Amino acid sequence: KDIIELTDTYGANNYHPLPIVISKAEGVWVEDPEGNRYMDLLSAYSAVNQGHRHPKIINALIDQANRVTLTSRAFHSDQLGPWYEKVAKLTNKEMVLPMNTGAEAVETAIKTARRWAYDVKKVEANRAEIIVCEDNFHGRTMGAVSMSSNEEYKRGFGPMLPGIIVIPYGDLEALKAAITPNTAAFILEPIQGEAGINIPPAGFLKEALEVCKKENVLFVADEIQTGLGRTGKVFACDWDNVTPDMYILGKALGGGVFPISCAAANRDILGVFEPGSHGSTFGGNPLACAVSIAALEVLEEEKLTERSLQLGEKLVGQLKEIDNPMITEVRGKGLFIGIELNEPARPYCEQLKAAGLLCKETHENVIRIAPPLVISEEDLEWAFQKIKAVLS
Amino acid sequence: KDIIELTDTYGANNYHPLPIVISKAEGVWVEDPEGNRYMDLLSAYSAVNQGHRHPKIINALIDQANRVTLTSRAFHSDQLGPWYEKVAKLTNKEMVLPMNTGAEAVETAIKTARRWAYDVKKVEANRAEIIVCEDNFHGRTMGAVSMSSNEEYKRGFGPMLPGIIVIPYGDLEALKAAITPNTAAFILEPIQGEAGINIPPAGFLKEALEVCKKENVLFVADEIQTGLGRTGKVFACDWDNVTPDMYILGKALGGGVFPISCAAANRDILGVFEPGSHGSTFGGNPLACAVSIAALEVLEEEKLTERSLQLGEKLVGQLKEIDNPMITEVRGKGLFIGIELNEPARPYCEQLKAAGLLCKETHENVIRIAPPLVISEEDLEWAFQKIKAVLS
Repeated sequence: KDIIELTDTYGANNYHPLPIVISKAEGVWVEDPEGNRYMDLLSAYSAVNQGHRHPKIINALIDQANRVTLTSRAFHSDQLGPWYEKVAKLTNKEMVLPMNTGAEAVETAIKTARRWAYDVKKVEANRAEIIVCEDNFHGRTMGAVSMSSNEEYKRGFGPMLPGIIVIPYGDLEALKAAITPNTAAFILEPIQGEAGINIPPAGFLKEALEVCKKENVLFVADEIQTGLGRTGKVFACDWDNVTPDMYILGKALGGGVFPISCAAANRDILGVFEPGSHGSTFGGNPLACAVSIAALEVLEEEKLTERSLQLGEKLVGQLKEIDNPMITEVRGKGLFIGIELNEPARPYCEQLKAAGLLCKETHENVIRIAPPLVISEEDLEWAFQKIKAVLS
Repeated sequence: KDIIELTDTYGANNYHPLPIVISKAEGVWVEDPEGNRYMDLLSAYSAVNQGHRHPKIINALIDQANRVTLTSRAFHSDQLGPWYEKVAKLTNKEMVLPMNTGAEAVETAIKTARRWAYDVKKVEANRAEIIVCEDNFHGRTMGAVSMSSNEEYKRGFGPMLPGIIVIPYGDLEALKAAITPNTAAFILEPIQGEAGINIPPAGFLKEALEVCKKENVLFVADEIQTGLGRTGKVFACDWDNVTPDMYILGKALGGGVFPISCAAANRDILGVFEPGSHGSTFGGNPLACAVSIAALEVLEEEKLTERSLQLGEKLVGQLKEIDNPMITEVRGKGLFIGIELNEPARPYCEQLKAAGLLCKETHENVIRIAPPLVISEEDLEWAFQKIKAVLS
């Protein structure tokens, strides 16, 4: 409408979003000022796994906002405790450290990994190393961005943060070689998101962990995108039956209603933080907690993890039928799916918009398919057919 | 009410909070499970300038929570535009770049300064420098933490981000000496919060700004805590009639209801960012925007800036009547006040809790006094009497 001109007037150009304006949203559907409905196949990059404005989650926001929304970390809220306990049980880890955004939580992992390496592993001072994977995405803060293997995210941002090593994704021998006695941690996505939903070979996560165990290196899993039922299991590590040394959670942790993230690990790792060493102003505020608790209850109570598992499977099977040379591969776990093409994907993304489906290309060749895990069978079937009309 | 037993079990040790639990907050008053009411003289570290749960801000939370809360930055929202505009008009700057937390907005500033130093100033590649001040608090993320002059926030956190230089605070000469042709920016708090509410000499900011203009160095003011009426003026720079090359805002920008922050500068500075170079999932979401817009409307409509200026001057005057050699100085602007002692301040903070006032000392010997800007004259008078009983 005129919202775009107004945005272009005072708006920093760090983004170049589609000319579409969303003014309403519920479940998997979104609406513009004119009233055109679209189905969300992006799930806000997996933040709205419970659908847009889930009533139980919205009512949580509304209820906590009637009590208190911000107690400085100087004092206790009456929601942080319960939230800790719910996340601690879900991750089967001893302590939980709340932050606001994914990057913050990743940054927290950087700090946690390093001090552990020094205080506990007794690695040479200032000599700690962190293995990361190529084509990863962990955030935009200086610590996180220093990890990217995309020089566009790193161009002219001054001296980057030292002590980072990058290896090919899904490569066990690369990992083995990169490890030195100064290696603090190995941080990777169970499934690389922005990299094109590329799934590592089967059991790799179980093999990667065993390597890190032997070398006394922390195995840190970034599940901000893949965690919480997205991939058909509570965590994407569950596919290889792996319990990582530290979970990093975010996005869907707050149902897309409130930004809340966290690092979860046992007291031998997190315990390295003494009072005053780390934190933030909003991290673990009662509004985020109450909303997160509700978002996690929706997950289990409505069995969205299993709902994702089964429907995701069905759709991948339905998609693998579409006969065309253009389609290099259909891959995915649960409702975390990607379609790779030997052509660019943007044109077909435009064709899908015109039909009422919203999704965004990552890596050009691949089309994202990540609807809310609450999506009905009918709506999923209606979606499959629109995709078939365009890709056939 | 033993919520703490629950927090200790699964909680990380980066915070050692007072044993008190807040289950309800409204205006300047907070309340524990038992029913005991306290006055918040901390304002959640200056985030609830508008008081706890201001009805018009909670009202904006609900209205927007019935439309849409998270649209990926892959699409427009109908709240971002109007918010940009309201912040551009307030800062009198050409473009705005939204984030979620202060640390994020600072990290954004870091990336901006460097890219501008390379792209515009044409400094030598990967040799860009940034000047900061001793005892600064700019955040917890790796970039912000790298700026700290406190070794406890930096202990065992691996190789720190290079390209950061530290000078004394309020030292015009130090600044002059520290600037080289590779210096990108100079980032400072118009008043250092955590360092003990220490104000720089009068006109120091105006002089520093000039030193910066003549050296083509960005004058970046971190107003995350001092900004938005806290110090009796819309911005703390306004005391020296200074317009910085860039503002960094946060905390109260969202009225303590939703974490939102931003970097404000003209296009010759933020124009540096082309699409895809920066961003964040929740940064600039419609929910934070709707809430921030209400937060700013409350500030001006209720004239909290002036209400802070007048009550702040009155209180400082009153506190200076208290005769005790213990008191080294009483200093402040608006309601951003600190009382320095020659003894440790913690004991007197405890006495105050028992008197119904909540604050936390900083720099050991400084008692923070910073109640919400909505505090009524009566309640401020009552507060003074309690403080007088403790410090006399």
